[PDB]
Amino acid sequence: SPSYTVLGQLPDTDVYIDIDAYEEVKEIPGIKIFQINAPIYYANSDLYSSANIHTVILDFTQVNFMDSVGVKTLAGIVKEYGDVGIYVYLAGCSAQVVNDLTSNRFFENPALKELLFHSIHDAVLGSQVREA
Repeated sequence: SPSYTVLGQLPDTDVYIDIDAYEEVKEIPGIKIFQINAPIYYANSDLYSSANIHTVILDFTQVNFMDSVGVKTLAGIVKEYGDVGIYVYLAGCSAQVVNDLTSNRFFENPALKELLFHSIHDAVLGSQVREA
């Protein structure tokens, strides 16, 4: 899909890249890592289309800002996975993106600040142990 890319881990490293870019790159069981490549309502439309995972990690490294519609869309993804016990983490948001999330009430509940990680690897380590 052009709107997201599934990422895997280069074995025994903290490097995460397109699963199809290199043969030995491998997804981590229990985690889905998607890099956002277009505004989130495109990826969200893909999500709806295909619809044992404990965590979904969204890599925001390509995202430069978010609009109000995008924030509402993301808040619904996080809510709906959370309602079945699956955490959605946001990896690599810039300070501007977090400002946009904040302005659009994504953190009305401050607990949602615990979904932010600087890197994909930090989010993978953060998924190991947490309130179930």
